[PDB]
Amino acid sequence: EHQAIAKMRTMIEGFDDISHGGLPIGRSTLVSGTSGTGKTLFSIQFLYNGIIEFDEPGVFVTFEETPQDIIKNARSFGWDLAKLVDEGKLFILDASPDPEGQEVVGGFDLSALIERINYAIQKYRARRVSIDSVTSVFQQYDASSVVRRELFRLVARLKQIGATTVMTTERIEEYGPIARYGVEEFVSDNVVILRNVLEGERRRRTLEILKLRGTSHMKGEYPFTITDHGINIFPLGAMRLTQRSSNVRVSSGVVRLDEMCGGGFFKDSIILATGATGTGKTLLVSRFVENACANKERAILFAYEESRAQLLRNAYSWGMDFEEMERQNLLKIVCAYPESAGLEDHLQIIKSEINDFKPARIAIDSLSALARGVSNNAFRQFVIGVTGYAKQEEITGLFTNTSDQFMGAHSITDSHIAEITDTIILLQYVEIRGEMSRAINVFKMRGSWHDKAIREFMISDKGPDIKDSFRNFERIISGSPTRITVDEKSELSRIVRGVQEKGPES
Amino acid sequence: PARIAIDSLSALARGVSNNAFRQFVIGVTGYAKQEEITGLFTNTSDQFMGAHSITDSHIAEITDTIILLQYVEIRGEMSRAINVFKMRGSWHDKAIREFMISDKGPDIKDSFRNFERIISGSPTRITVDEKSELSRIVRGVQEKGPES
Amino acid sequence: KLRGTSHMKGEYPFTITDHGINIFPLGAMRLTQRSSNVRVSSGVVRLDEMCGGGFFKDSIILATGATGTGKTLL
Amino acid sequence: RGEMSRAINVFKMRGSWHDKAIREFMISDKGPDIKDSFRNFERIISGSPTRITVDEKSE
Ligand SMILES: Nc1ncnc2c1ncn2[C@@H]1O[C@H](COP(=O)(O)OP(=O)(O)OP(=O)(O)O)[C@@H](O)[C@H]1O
Ligand SMILES: Nc1ncnc2c1ncn2[C@@H]1O[C@H](COP(=O)(O)OP(=O)(O)OP(=O)(O)O)[C@@H](O)[C@H]1O
Ligand SMILES: Nc1ncnc2c1ncn2[C@@H]1O[C@H](COP(=O)(O)OP(=O)(O)OP(=O)(O)O)[C@@H](O)[C@H]1O
Ligand SMILES: [Mg+2]
Ligand SMILES: [Mg+2]
Ligand SMILES: [Mg+2]
Ligand SMILES: [Mg+2]
Ligand SMILES: [Mg+2]
Ligand SMILES: [Mg+2]
Repeated sequence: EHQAIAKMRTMIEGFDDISHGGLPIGRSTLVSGTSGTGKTLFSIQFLYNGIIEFDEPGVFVTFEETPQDIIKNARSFGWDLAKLVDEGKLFILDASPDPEGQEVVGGFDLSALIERINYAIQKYRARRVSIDSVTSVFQQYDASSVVRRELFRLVARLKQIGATTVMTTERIEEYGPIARYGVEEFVSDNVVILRNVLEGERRRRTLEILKLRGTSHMKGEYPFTITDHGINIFPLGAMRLTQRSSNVRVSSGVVRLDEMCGGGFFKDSIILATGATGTGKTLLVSRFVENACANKERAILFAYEESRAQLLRNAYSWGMDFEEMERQNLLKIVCAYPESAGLEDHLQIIKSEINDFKPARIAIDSLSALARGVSNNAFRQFVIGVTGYAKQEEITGLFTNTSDQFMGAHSITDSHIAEITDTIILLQYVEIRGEMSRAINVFKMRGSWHDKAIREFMISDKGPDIKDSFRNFERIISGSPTRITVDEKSELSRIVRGVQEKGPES
Repeated sequence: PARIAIDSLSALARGVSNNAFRQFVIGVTGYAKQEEITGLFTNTSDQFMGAHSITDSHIAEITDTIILLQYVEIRGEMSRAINVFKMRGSWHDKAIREFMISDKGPDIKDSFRNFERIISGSPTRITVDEKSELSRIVRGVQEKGPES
Repeated sequence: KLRGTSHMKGEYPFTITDHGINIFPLGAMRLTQRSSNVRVSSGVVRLDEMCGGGFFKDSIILATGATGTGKTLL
Repeated sequence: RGEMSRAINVFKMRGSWHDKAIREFMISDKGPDIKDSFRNFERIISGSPTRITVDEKSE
C-alpha cells in the first residue's frame, strides 16, 4: 500500500475505508462531536476490536463515566468487557473526580496521569489507548492557553511511549468550532468529527475525517448508524463502479411483457416502474416477487405505502397467494413508513434484510415514497445507495416511482433518477372516449431490444392484460389523445352479419 | 365511530409546512386504518379545470381509493363530472361520468363519449359524422334486392 | 442520549392537555393495518357500482375536486 | 370576433341552484345587462373561444 504512514485497523464497519486503512500507529486521533454523537462508543469499539481481533491489550482512561458503567453499557452491543478486564486484555483507568471532592487538580495530576498511563501500558503491554472526555478536566477553571500546552504534553509523551491513542472531545455547536477551546484541533495528528445534524425534526449522524496528517483519506461527511452491533458507516462514495454484468434474463411475472423486453428482464439490472397514481406499478411489483417465488428463489418486498395485510389482500384478488409465499420461505415482505426514521437508517434496514435473507430479487415499492420531505441530494444519495448494493450482488431490483402529476407529466423521474436506472417501465392514463384506460410502455433497456409499442393494458382478477397499441391516435402521451383515422375498419376480421355465438353453443 | 370524515384537509394545509401536513395525514390516516374506521377525506384542488394533479402536497399515495370531481365546460355551461380514479382492491368504473345536483342529491348520468380532452375542463365536441362512417348513404351497392 | 441503550431519535410532537403530557410517536406506529374484503355503501348507489360494490371498510377514500364540484355533498 | 366582450357566472352557491351557463353581458349607463350564453362556442373559460360552426349533421 502506497501511503507513507503505517495505519492500524479499527475493524469498524466503514472507518478503515474512509480513513484509507485506519488510525496511524504511534499517533493520536481527536474524535470529537456534540452530545450523544457516538464518541465513547467509537473509542470503546476501538479498544475492543484491537482486543478481539489482534490480541492487542489496551488502556481505557475514563474521566466522567464510572469504570463500572463503561462495562455496564458496553453490554448493550454484546461486549463482556468485564471478561476482558479480567483476562487482563483491557485495563480501565479511573480518573473520574469524586462525589466528595475538594477543588484544584488538573496540572500536576496531568504530570501524574502520564506516569499513571505509562504504568498501565507498560504493565498490560498495551498498543491502543482511549482517553475519554479530556475536556471535563480543563472544565475546572482553564482557558485556551493552558489547554494547548497541557494536552500537548499528554499526546507527545503518549507518542514517545508509542501508543496509538484516541481522544474524545465535546463541542456545543454541530457545524461551528471542532472542539470547545478550539485548540485540540491543531495539537492532534488526526481529527475525526461526529455530528448529529437535525433537519426536519429527524436526526442524521455522520462521521468525517477533517485531517490525517501524512496520508490521504475520504473527504467530507459520511452517514453512520449505531446498532446493536456498534457504529456502522456507509462510504457511499467509496462504492466503486465495478459490479458484474450478465446477459442472463429473468421473468417479470407477465409474459407478454417479457416479450416487450427482448426476452425477459436482465438479472444484473435496475428496473424502474413509473406512472401516475393508480396505474398499477404496485401490481407489476407483486407479479415480480411472485414469479421469483414460483421459480424457487428468494426475494424481499419493502413496502412504504401499504400494509403487510392489505398488500396480501390486493395480491390475492390479483391471484397470486402471498400467504403461501411467506410460509414456503421464498418471499418476505418488510413494510414500513418512511417517516419512521431518516434515510441513513432505512438504507441499512434494507441491507440488513438482504443479508439475513440473501434474496436473488428485491422490490422497493415507491422510492418516490422515501423522497417525502427529504432534499433531492439526500434522496439521490440514498437511491444510489440501495441501487448500488443490489448492483454488485447479482440482485435484480424493481423500484417503483409514482409521478406527482397524472396525464401531462413531462418527466418520469421527478427526482431525476432516470440515469441510475438500467431499464424503465412506463404506466400511464389515456382518456379514451370519456374513459380512463391505462397503457404500458418499455421506454428503455440498456442491453436489450424491447418493444417500442405503447400497448394499452387492462386489469382483472387475473392480472395485467397486455392488449394492442393506439396506432390510430396522435398526442398519446398527452393524456387525452386525438382521433385521426386512415382506417380502423381495415380487415383484421371484417365479415359482417352474424359473427358471434353467445353462451349457449359455438 | 364506524366511519369518519374530514372536510378539507386542504383546509388544514393552510399556512402550515408541507412536511407537517404530510405528517398530520399519516397522523390521521394510520389511526383510521388500524381502528377499523372507514374514512373519507376532502381536498379542494387549488385550480378549477386543468388541474394536473389531484391533491396538492401529494397525499394521493397514502390513499386506497380516489373519487374525483371536475367541471366540464359544455355548450357555454359549467357542469360537473365524477370518476373513480383508482381503487386498490376493487374493480371500479373506468368511465368519466357527468352528474346533476338538485334536491335529491347526485345523479351520475353518462360519460361524454362523443368528446375529446375532457380531463382539461374544456373539451372538443367531436360528433361530425358519428360511428356510422361515410356510409350513411350506404353507397348504393344496395340497389340489388327489390325487383318487380 | 440514553447511554447504554437505544431509543427513538428525533423530535416528537406532544400535547399538554387535561390528562398530562401526551406524545405521538408518529414514526413508531407500525404498518400492520389489518384488512378485509368487506365493503360499505357511500350514500350514492350508482357510485357504489362504479367502485365495484362499495368502498372497503378498512380503507382511505379521497374525494378531490375543484372548488364547488361537490366534495362536501359527497 | 376581435373584441373584448364580458361574461358573468355564478361559479358556486352552497344552498341554492344557481345558473350553470356562462352568460355574456355588457355595461351601459343603465348598469349591467346580462345576455345569452355562447352556446355555440368552445374553450370559453380559457377566454379565447373557438366557434364550432358544426356543419349540422351534414344533412
Ligand atoms: N444498542 C444500541 N443501539 C442503538 N443505539 C445505541 C445503542 N447503545 C447506545 N446507543 C446510542 O449511543 C449513544 C451513546 O453515546 P456515547 O455514550 O457512546 O458517547 P457520546 O454521546 O459520544 O458522549 P457523552 O459521554 O457526552 O454522552 C446514545 O445516543 C444512544 O442512543
Ligand atoms: N381486482 C381488481 N380487478 C380489476 N382491477 C383492479 C383490481 N385491483 C386493482 N385494480 C386496478 O389497479 C389499480 C391499482 O393500482 P396498483 O395497486 O397496481 O398500484 P399503483 O397504481 O402503482 O400505485 P397506488 O395504487 O399506490 O397508487 C386500480 O386503480 C384499478 O383500476
Ligand atoms: N339545492 C341545491 N340544488 C342544486 N345545486 C346545489 C344545491 N346545493 C348545492 N348545490 C351545488 O353544489 C355545490 C356546493 O358544493 P359542496 O357544498 O358540495 O362542497 P364542495 O364543492 O366540496 O366545496 P365548496 O362548497 O367549498 O366549494 C355548489 O357549487 C352548487 O352548484
Ligand atoms: Mg454526549
Ligand atoms: Mg461518551
Ligand atoms: Mg402502491
Ligand atoms: Mg398510490
Ligand atoms: Mg370548496
Ligand atoms: Mg366545502
